[PDB]
Amino acid sequence: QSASQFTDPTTGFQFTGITDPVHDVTYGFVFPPLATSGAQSTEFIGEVVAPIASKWIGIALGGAMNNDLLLVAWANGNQIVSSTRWATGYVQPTAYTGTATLTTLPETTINSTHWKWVFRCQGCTEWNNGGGIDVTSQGVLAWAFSNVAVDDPSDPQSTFSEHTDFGFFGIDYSTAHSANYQNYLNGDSG
Amino acid sequence: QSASQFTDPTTGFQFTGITDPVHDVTYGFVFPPLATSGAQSTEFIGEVVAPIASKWIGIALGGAMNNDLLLVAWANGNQIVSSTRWATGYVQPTAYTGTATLTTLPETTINSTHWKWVFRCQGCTEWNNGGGIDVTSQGVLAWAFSNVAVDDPSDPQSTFSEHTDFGFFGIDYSTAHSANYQNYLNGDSG
Ligand code: HEM
Ligand code: HEM
Ligand SMILES: *[C@@H]1O[C@H](CO)[C@@H](O[C@@H]2O[C@H](CO)[C@@H](O[C@@H]3O[C@H](CO)[C@@H](O)[C@H](O)[C@@H]3O)[C@H](O)[C@H]2NC(C)=O)[C@H](O)[C@H]1NC(C)=O
Ligand SMILES: *[C@@H]1O[C@H](CO)[C@@H](O[C@@H]2O[C@H](CO)[C@@H](O[C@@H]3O[C@H](CO)[C@@H](O)[C@H](O)[C@@H]3O)[C@H](O)[C@H]2NC(C)=O)[C@H](O)[C@H]1NC(C)=O
Repeated sequence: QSASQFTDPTTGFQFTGITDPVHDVTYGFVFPPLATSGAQSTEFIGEVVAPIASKWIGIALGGAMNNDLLLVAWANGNQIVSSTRWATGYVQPTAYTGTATLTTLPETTINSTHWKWVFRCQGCTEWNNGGGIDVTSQGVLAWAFSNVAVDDPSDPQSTFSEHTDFGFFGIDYSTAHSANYQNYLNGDSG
Repeated sequence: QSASQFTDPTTGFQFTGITDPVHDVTYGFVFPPLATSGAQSTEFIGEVVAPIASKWIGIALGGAMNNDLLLVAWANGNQIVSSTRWATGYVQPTAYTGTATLTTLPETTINSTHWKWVFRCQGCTEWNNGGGIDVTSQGVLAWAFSNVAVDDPSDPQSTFSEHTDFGFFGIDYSTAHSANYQNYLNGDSG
């Protein structure tokens, strides 16, 4: 599949991403402006908009299960529970030990039909194994879905069973940056 | 997703198609030589290679559930049961009302881990509503998966419940034609 540009109609945040038509989950990503001098930013903002039947969602930021930073999240009542994880060998991903801070942003909304997780991921483009993503280039992201609850919903490091579905999409990171990024951080669409 | 060319590692048949990594089902298509002085053939040869947990598989020849020719198949014991179907509004597809002949080819196998349906589909590129596919250009195919048995597996027109997954892939039909098509019909890889 291929990502495209879209706007969140309630927040006005502009993302790059996709909606999976099977589970009707939307994945969106937006990056701070590219730099002219120096290193690129290592953070981005993302969103997951999922029907409540979605019991947990994962994002594989290198587009594969193993050897890349994983984001996992689920609704626990009126709360989003989330973590950064890492996997080797196709087994239960465990707590990431690198430098990454996953922040739930105030736009996050949970209602009777959907959970909408809006997050900031600082340090998430470069991982402690030396890999990461090139925000000037084209790459692949992947998502993982389950309709079965995690083993302990109040624990961010809960174990859980393998996803019931997973999928991929191409993304042109060079067109995924926004001049309004800082405004998103202040809760402004611009 | 995107189709590519591949070779059946048992028969040597060359197909165009994909392997869905989630359910590990391979979908393959091959067409007769392109004509330039006549209208195109309306038939093709296809294959479904599916792990036994796949209780039914559908192929949507126009890339969508409704108003296009669908192919549905499942293993019942040591035999493949299959049908041509049609749907008008996201409900149980029923028997196609046009002229189309689905023939199981002898390369078809069923064993303990997989069922492999190799078939001939005559009258399958042009449909009795005036629609169809253009085998000289680019199009989209779709598939449907379920891991729940059909209601009555010995009946080709059995009802069943909605797929648990579905997906799409782009296919360049202009690249999917083969000089070996007639050989395939005779059971030869050529
Ligand atoms: C105990 C939990 C998990 C188990 C046992 C597990 C197991 C597996 C297995 C066996 C596969 C191969 C499937 C195939 O190709 O047929 C796979 C694929 C994959 N998994 Fe998981 N998984 C789990 C959690 C996760 C998480 C939480 C994520 C993302 C945050 C994820 C992302 C993926 C992706 C993207 C693939 C396909 C690409 C690749 O093969 O790496 N998995 N997983
Ligand atoms: C009793 C059986 C079936 C029911 C109730 C049914 C129902 C549905 C529904 C409700 C959707 C929309 C899902 C969404 O977008 O969230 C859908 C999509 C789809 N269905 Fe089915 N389905 C069934 C059988 C089949 C079969 C046999 C095929 C293929 C031979 C098929 C192919 C598709 C495809 C490819 C899509 C996605 C594209 C589209 O929206 O047209 N369906 N189906
Ligand atoms: C729970 O939250 C979800 C996600 O925010 C709500 O679905 C979203 O509802 C908005 C309506 O504010 C939809 O936005 C668009 O609104 C315009 C109105 O001009 C309309 O023209 C568009 O067709 C579209 O509806 C948005 O599409 C929709 N998103 C999804 C994924 O369904 C949902 O309504 C909330 N549920 C409750 C009970 O409040
Ligand atoms: C049950 O049916 C399945 C599906 O046809 C069989 O799996 C397939 O078996 C072939 C034969 O060994 C596999 O071989 C491949 O062979 C080529 C030819 O040299 C080789 O280059 C490839 O690297 C590969 O090893 C084929 O991959 C495999 N396909 C799938 C989807 O599993 C299975 O062997 C059958 N079981 C029995 C007991 O007959």
